[PDB]
Amino acid sequence: AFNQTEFNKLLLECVVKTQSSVAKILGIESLSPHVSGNSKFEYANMVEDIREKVSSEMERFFPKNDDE
Amino acid sequence: AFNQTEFNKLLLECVVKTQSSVAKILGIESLSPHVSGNSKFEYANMVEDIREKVSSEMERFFPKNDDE
Amino acid sequence: AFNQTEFNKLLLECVVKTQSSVAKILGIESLSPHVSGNSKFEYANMVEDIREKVSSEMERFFPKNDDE
Amino acid sequence: AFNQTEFNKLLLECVVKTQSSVAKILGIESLSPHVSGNSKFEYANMVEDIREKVSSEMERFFPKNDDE
Repeated sequence: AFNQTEFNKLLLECVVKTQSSVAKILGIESLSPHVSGNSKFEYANMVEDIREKVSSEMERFFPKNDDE
Repeated sequence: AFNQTEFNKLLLECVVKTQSSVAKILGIESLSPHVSGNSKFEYANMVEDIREKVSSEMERFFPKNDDE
Repeated sequence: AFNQTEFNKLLLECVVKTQSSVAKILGIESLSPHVSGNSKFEYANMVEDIREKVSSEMERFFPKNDDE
Repeated sequence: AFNQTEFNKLLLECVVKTQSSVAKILGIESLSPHVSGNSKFEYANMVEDIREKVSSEMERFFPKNDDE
């Protein structure tokens, strides 16, 4: 008897907790002295790149237009 | 013949292992000298912020009250 | 028409890639000078703790005994 | 009334955002001075190892040959 609900609860807790934690690790890493002056790892540049990636995948699976 | 059970096993192993690993990486990063004195990255502050985020998403999908 | 197969493919690629990457980040972070001599972040200690966590969750959902 | 669609949306946003963020954290960590000259953590070596892992799991669940 596979408990899909409990599996979903664990899955969600893990992925939400991981994303919230990784967002902080990304900010801390952006402040590291060995990437100062490296445009690729400037925090605003990273956030924009991540935003574009997430938005494009979301648009593939959950398009704003439900009748393309 | 898609093996949903084996897919679920891989998914769970990955997300649980990742979350357990990320929790440790977060602790190590909190101790980094370049974020000393930065309240945003103080470990207790980060943990509270993460806790609030996880709790709010869990309450959206798995509310304590099953008859709202 | 929700493409569950393509969604599953993206989900798996992401979680497997993330776990493989996080395993390396964990190793690099274990070598950081600010956690030298901190038993909590000694690599073998971290790996054992992670292993116990993953094993216990896997045993909850996919027990070795299929007739408890 | 469990909203599978909204759950899927949150799951996808989290895993895609996490993977995009972790890919950047991996690059920053590869540049860390304490792993200079350590072949295990050379960036190209890490990327190849990750690629092999992702490819093998993808081939297990979504084989290029649909009639083995």
